[PDB]
Amino acid sequence: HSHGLFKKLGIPGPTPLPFLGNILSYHKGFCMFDMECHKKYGKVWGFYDGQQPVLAITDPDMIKTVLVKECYSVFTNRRPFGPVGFMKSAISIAEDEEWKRLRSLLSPTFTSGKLKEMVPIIAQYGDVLVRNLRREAETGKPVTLKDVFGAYSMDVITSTSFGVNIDSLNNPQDPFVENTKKLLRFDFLDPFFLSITVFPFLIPILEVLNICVFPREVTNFLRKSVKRMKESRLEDTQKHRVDFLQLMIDSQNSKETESHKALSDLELVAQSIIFIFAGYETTSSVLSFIMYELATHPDVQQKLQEEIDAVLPNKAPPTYDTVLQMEYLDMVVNETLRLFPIAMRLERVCKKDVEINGMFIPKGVVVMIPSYALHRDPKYWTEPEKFLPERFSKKNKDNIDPYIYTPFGSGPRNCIGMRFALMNMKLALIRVLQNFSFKPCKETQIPLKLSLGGLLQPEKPVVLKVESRD
Ligand code: HEM
Ligand SMILES: CC(C)(C)C(=O)Nc1cc(C(F)(F)F)ccc1-n1ccnc1
Repeated sequence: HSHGLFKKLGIPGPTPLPFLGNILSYHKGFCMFDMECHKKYGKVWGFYDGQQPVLAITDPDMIKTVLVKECYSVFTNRRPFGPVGFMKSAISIAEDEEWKRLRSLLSPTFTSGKLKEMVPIIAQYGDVLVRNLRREAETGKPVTLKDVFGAYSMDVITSTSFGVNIDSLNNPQDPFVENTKKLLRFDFLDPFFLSITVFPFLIPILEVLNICVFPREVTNFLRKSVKRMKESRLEDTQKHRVDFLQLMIDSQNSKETESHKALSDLELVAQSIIFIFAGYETTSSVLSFIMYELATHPDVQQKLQEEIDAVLPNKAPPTYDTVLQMEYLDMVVNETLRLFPIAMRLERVCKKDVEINGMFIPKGVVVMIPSYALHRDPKYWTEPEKFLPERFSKKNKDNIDPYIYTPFGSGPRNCIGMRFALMNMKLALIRVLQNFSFKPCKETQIPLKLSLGGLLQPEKPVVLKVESRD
């Protein structure tokens, strides 16, 4: 049907099969498929997710035109991916004027001033993470990275979102923990999402049956939990709060909002759920990738510890202002996010026929930016498969195009939790690297292989040795 669009436009790409399209080439994952297409078809190519045409662009000026210049007019929304129910109101999934209103109401929640008031909360569980790591390091047994960092990530979320203080690693069956730990990333290559891709006409059938990709038992638990909190926080009003929930509760009074608009009780819960979803498995994945590189590159881990002890002597606790002063820490995070951009791709839907930078894009075509393929392009990065934090030093960081290196996207629809996630991971790294040093063991995959699913995660869970400093 549509499997002749890119042929008439003179656009190269893999030859699509009927019904399926190009989904069969996903057997090596999204990342490998983008790398192969880039090497075989050049600067632009086209493929099909079932019937949906997708045009991949690599020109930085063209990427800027899609993500920045033509955002509000042409490339405003992301691709609909399945039955979302009321989670259609999540700012990541929202569309058109609905997204712009949510982006206006939610942007003051993520200012650097509001984050600084959240720093003492995040640093508290950095000390909790250390204590839980001291107990495991004294056993001498190797530590699974996803477990200790998923627990830290969960501790920060429950406290920064709703002011609920739990030690997730040691209280694993708290009803608040047991449900929030079910908010796992979406494997768009699993049997269900592949079937939704081949049968996109079945999505309206699943929506009327109230079938949601998010667990309905988990969403109901949070909708009732937020309701009880909003009622309870109306009594204990004199306690000044700083968590994400109260910033959204206060923003529900349009008379005190800079946008002169108000948040819905339905929308507020939707963002609270998507904030947990966006921060839980993502923060632990990046922190695990970082610690793998530091352990497999002891010179980088030592130099990072030397900078930390220089900025924070005598195991001084990390603060907001001191984390910004650590540049090699910023270079370790940035270089890891280059090798592992967990978003893999950036997508926008074309709302109307447009010709940008000398190329005609039809209406309804999903324009995709291959972040993983561009982060490892040997044209822009020398020895791209190597972990070299010096690429982001103050000397060479100016040679980095903001549209080739897009770990948090770009434009008005960039990651709204970029500064928070950067501050959260850095606070964890400082406390962890102050007290510990991470070494490989025989059960560590020294040549790290990545999973072939739809998630940018290690094939085998990263496991390392923890040894106490002094
Ligand atoms: C280190 C972890 C994270 C990474 C690598 C990351 C990366 C990204 C990327 C690549 C996008 C797509 C932007 C684009 O389309 O241009 C995005 C969107 C988004 N992220 Fe994150 N993100 C992270 C953590 C978080 C956290 C913790 C939150 C919680 C507040 C969050 C909230 C969002 C939201 C709300 C959007 C969509 C905003 C929009 O629709 O305008 N992210 N993120
Ligand atoms: C695995 C990864 C990183 C690709 C992902 O989980 N992305 C994502 C998807 C959705 C949605 F599909 F449900 F719509 C909402 C929010 C986020 N997100 C996470 C961090 N920053 C934004």
